[PDB]
Amino acid sequence: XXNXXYX
Ligand SMILES: *[C@@H]1O[C@H](CO)[C@@H](O)[C@H](O)[C@H]1O[C@H]1C[C@](C)(N)[C@H](O)[C@H](C)O1
Ligand SMILES: [Cl-]
Repeated sequence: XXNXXYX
């Protein structure tokens, strides 16, 4: 991924 979250 690379982005983060949290969803
Ligand atoms: C998400 O990124 C932050 C900042 O770099 C780290 O401090 C954190 O430890 C990291 O969270 C981990 C734990 C989690 C949420 N279970 C996932 O595995 C993520 C990808 O990594
Ligand atoms: Cl991500």
